[PDB]
Amino acid sequence: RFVDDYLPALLAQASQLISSEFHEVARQHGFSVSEWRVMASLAGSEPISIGQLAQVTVTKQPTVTRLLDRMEARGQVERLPHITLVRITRKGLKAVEHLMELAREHERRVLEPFGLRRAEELKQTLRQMIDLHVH
Amino acid sequence: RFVDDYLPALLAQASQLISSEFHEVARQHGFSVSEWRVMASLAGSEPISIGQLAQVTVTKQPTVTRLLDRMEARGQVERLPHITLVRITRKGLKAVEHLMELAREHERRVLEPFGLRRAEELKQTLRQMIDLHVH
Repeated sequence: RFVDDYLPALLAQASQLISSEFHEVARQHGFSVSEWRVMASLAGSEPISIGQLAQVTVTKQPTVTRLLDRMEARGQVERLPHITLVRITRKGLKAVEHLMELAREHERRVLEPFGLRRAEELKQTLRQMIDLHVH
Repeated sequence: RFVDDYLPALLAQASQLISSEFHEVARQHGFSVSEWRVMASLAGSEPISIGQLAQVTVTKQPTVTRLLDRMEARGQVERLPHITLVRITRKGLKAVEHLMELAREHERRVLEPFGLRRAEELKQTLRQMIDLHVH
């Protein structure tokens, strides 16, 4: 069966299933998926471009700009001139800190059956693939 | 930086980047993304339920049903009673065979820098994660 071992389908299914688990927690804590992805991607980071944010949040850039309009209105992020850069504010960081701890706990549960060796191998392969395929 | 090693973000980015590469080929060959995912998921398979198809194609079930309405109108798939089952027709298989070969070639290019050992480890870990997290 073609799809059983086809890499793009395997990545798409694993990503959907694991993300959907944590997105439920995010909503129970008052976050939309896109709001969570933006705040998680900006936490602890220097200001990054809107295009970089769109890539790491796997969201199209026009959608991201519209998201940032409302999140900046709420004081959770700030856009700045360098190309537009964007950063999380202290308000946004404090809003998402607890959720980030829950996200780390969920990740630890997802990876514990695989062991540290296989978990680190997976993360390294994924990071290498991203860095090879990003534009 | 939280997101740099956060598994759901790594899976989401790797999946988006690799899928987007092949989706371009699919469209240049006259397929929409959803049409390609359905035909690729049914190729060489026994009839599966609509819910199973929705899971493997990472598409919501109502969207899948509407997709199958039009694909069945075009004679590319067939729905059957067991719960509704669905299968690819000979017409659909012949329509997608060449694209499937191109998909295998693209996958081989994506995985060749990693070597057979790391490629097989990645596919095994992804398959295990899917089977643990599917509902």
